[PDB]
Amino acid sequence: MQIFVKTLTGKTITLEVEPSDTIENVKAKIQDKEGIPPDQQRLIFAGKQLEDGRTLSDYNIQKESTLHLVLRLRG
Repeated sequence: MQIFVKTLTGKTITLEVEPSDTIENVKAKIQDKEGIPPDQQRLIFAGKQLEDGRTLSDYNIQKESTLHLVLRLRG
C-alpha cells in the first residue's frame, strides 16, 4: 500500500507501507529515503500528530492517503 507524505515546501513523497506498520516504522522509511533522523520528524494526519508506537491502521490511514511531515529540532 502506498501513502503520500507532503512537506511544507510542497515536495510530496510516496512510501510503501502496511496498515500494521507503526508510525516509527514510517519515520524509519523516511529516514531510509530522505536522510532525516526520525526524532526530527513530526507526522500529522487528520490534524493530529501521530504517535510513534501506533499503527497506520489505528489512525484509519488508507491506500493513497496523505500524511504531512513537518521537520523539527529536538525540544
